[PDB]
Amino acid sequence: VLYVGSKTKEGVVHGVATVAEKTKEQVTNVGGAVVTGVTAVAQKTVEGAGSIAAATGFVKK
Amino acid sequence: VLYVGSKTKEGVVHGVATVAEKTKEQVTNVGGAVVTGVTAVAQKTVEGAGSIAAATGFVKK
Amino acid sequence: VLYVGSKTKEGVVHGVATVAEKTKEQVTNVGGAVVTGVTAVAQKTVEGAGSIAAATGFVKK
Amino acid sequence: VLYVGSKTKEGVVHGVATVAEKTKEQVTNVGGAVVTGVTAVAQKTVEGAGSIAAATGFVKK
Amino acid sequence: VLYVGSKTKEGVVHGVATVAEKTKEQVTNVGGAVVTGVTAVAQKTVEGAGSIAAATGFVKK
Amino acid sequence: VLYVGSKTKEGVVHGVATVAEKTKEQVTNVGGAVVTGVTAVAQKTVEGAGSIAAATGFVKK
Amino acid sequence: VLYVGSKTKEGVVHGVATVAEKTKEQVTNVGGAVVTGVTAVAQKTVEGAGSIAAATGFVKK
Amino acid sequence: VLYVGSKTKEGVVHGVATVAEKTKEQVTNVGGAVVTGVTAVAQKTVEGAGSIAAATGFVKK
Ligand SMILES: Cc1ccc2c(c1)sc(-c1ccc(N(C)C)cc1)[n+]2C
Ligand SMILES: Cc1ccc2c(c1)sc(-c1ccc(N(C)C)cc1)[n+]2C
Ligand SMILES: Cc1ccc2c(c1)sc(-c1ccc(N(C)C)cc1)[n+]2C
Ligand SMILES: Cc1ccc2c(c1)sc(-c1ccc(N(C)C)cc1)[n+]2C
Ligand SMILES: Cc1ccc2c(c1)sc(-c1ccc(N(C)C)cc1)[n+]2C
Ligand SMILES: Cc1ccc2c(c1)sc(-c1ccc(N(C)C)cc1)[n+]2C
Ligand SMILES: Cc1ccc2c(c1)sc(-c1ccc(N(C)C)cc1)[n+]2C
Ligand SMILES: Cc1ccc2c(c1)sc(-c1ccc(N(C)C)cc1)[n+]2C
Repeated sequence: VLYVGSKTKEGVVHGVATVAEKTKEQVTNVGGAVVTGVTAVAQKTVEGAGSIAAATGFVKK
Repeated sequence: VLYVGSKTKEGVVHGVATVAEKTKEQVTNVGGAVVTGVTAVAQKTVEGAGSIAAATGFVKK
Repeated sequence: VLYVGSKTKEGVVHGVATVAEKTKEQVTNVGGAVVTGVTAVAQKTVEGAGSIAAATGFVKK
Repeated sequence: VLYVGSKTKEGVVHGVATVAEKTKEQVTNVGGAVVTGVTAVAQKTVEGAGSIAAATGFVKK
Repeated sequence: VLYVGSKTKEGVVHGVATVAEKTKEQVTNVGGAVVTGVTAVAQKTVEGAGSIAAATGFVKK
Repeated sequence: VLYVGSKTKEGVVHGVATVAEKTKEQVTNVGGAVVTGVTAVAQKTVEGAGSIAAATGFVKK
Repeated sequence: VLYVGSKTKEGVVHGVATVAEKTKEQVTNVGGAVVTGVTAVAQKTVEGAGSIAAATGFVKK
Repeated sequence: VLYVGSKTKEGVVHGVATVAEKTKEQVTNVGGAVVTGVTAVAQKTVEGAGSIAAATGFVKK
C-alpha cells in the first residue's frame, strides 16, 4: 500500500555507439519474412506479449 | 494506496550514435514481409501486445 | 505493503560499442524466416511472453 | 511486507565492445528459420516464457 | 612534370560520432594556458608550422 | 616526372565512435599548460613542424 | 620518374570505438605541463618534427 | 625510377575497441611533465624526429 519507486529503470537502452561500413547489403525474400538491423530498441509491456524482432514465415490455418 | 513514482524510466532509449556507410543497399520482396533498419525506438504498452520490428509472411485463413 | 525500489534495473543495456566492416552481406529467403543483426535491445514484459529475436519457419495448422 | 530493493540488477548487459570484419557473409534459407548475430540483448519476463534468439523450423499441426 | 592527383586525401576527418554526458566540468586557470575538448579537426599546412591543440604556459623573454 | 597519385591518404582519421560519461571533470592550472581531450584530429604539414597536442610549461629565456 | 601511388595510407586511424565511464577525473597542475586523453589522432609531417602528445616541464634558458 | 606503391600502409592504426571504467582518476603535477591516456594514434614523419607520447621534466640550460 506504500509502493515507492525512485530512479528505477525497466526496458531501458542508453549509451550505444555503432559504426557499420558495408559495400553491398542485399535481401531477397520470396513469400517469407525477413527482419534485419534492429539497434537500440526498448519497450515495456504490461498484460500482453512483447516481441521486438520477430519474423514468422506464414500462418496458413 | 500511496504509489509514489519519482524519476522512473520505462521503455526509454537515450544516447545513441550511429554511422552507416554503404555502397549498395537493396531489398527485393515478392509477396512476403521485410523490415530493415530500426534504430532508437521505445514504447510502453498497457493491456495489449507490444511489437517493435515484426514481419509476418502472410495470414491465409 | 512497503515496497521501496531505488536505482534498480530490469532489462537494461548500456555502454555498447560496435564496429562492423563487411564487403558483402547477403540474405536469400524462400518461404522461411530470417532474423539478422540485433544489437543493444532491452525489454521488460509483465504477464506475457517476451521474445527478442525469434524466427519461426511457418505455422501450417 | 517490507521489500527494500536498492541498486539491484536483473537482466542487464553493459560494457560490451565488438569488432567484426568479414569479407562475405551469406545466409540462404529455404523454408526454415535462421537467426544470426544477436549482441548485447537483455530482458526480464514475469509470468511468461522469455526467449532471446530462438529459431523453430516449422509447426505443422 | 605530369603530376596527376585523383581522389587523394590529406588532413581529412570524417565519420565521427561523439556523446559526452557530464555533471560538472570546471576549468580554473591562473596565469597559464588550458586547452580542452578538441574534436574532429583537420588542417593542411604548406611551408609553415602546423599546430592543432597547443598550450604554452608563457613566454617571458 | 610522372607522379600519379590515386586514392591515397595522408593524415586521415575516419570511423570514430566515442562515449564519455563523467560525474566531475576538473582542471586546475597555476602558471603551467594543460591539454585535455583531443579526439579525431588529423593534419599534414610540408616543410614545418607538426604538433597536435603539445603543452609547454613556459619558456623563460 | 614514374612514381605510382595507389590506395596507400600514411598516418591513418580508422575504426575506433571508445567508452569511458568515470566518477571523478581531476588534474592539478602547478607550473608544469599535463596532457591527458588523446584518442584517434593521425598526422603526416614532411621535413619537420612531428609530435602528437608531448609535455615539456619548462625551458629555462 | 619505377616505384609502384599499391595498398601499402605506414603508421596505421585500425580496429580498436576500448572500455575504461574508473571511480577516481587524479593527476597532481608540480613543475614536471605528465602524459596520460594516449590511444589509437598514428603518424608518419619524413626527415624529422617523430615522438608520440613524450614527457620531459625540464630543460634548464
Ligand atoms: C503496490 C503495488 C502493487 C502492484 C504493483 C506495484 C505496486 S508496481 C507493479 C508493476 C507491474 C508490472 C510491471 N512491469 C510491466 C514490468 C512493473 C511493475 N505492480 C504489479
Ligand atoms: C498505485 C498503483 C497501483 C498499481 C500500479 C501503479 C500504481 S502503476 C502500475 C503499472 C502498470 C503497468 C505498467 N506497464 C505498462 C509496464 C507499469 C506500471 N500499476 C500496476
Ligand atoms: C509491493 C510489491 C509487490 C509485488 C511486486 C512489486 C511490488 S514489483 C513486482 C514485479 C513484478 C513483475 C516484474 N517483472 C516483469 C520481472 C518485476 C517486479 N511485484 C511482483
Ligand atoms: C514482498 C514481495 C513479494 C513478492 C516479490 C517481491 C516482494 S519482489 C518479487 C519478484 C518477482 C519476479 C521477479 N522477476 C521477474 C525475476 C523479480 C522479483 N516478488 C515476487
Ligand atoms: C608536380 C608536383 C610537384 C611537387 C608537388 C606536387 C606536384 S604536390 C606537392 C605537395 C607539397 C606539399 C604537401 N603538403 C603540404 C603535405 C603536399 C603535396 N609537391 C611537393
Ligand atoms: C615527382 C614528385 C616529386 C616530389 C614529390 C612528389 C612527386 S610528391 C611529394 C610529397 C611531399 C611531401 C608530402 N608530405 C607532406 C607527407 C607528400 C608528398 N614530393 C616531395
Ligand atoms: C617520384 C617520387 C620520389 C620521391 C618520393 C615520392 C615520389 S613520395 C616521397 C615521400 C616523402 C616523404 C614521405 N613522408 C612524409 C613519410 C612519404 C613519401 N618521396 C621521397
Ligand atoms: C624511387 C624512390 C626513391 C626513393 C623513395 C621512394 C621511391 S619511396 C621513399 C620513402 C621515403 C620515406 C618514407 N617514410 C617516411 C617511411 C617512405 C618512403 N623513398 C625514399
